[PDB]
Amino acid sequence: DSEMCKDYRVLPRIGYLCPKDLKPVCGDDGQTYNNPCMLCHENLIRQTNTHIRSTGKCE
Repeated sequence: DSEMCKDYRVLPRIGYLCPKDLKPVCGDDGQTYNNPCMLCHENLIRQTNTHIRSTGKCE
């Protein structure tokens, strides 16, 4: 969850760092992010501090 973004960093050459395990998470904003770390990634561009609503893709 954003709790991981509480202390993360992203540069032009480093970019974002996420695991290779694909884990579908649900977004509390009514959205879904394939990989969990990819959630903070889409949050880095939106900058809305989205958190995981539930494990797995939203249903």
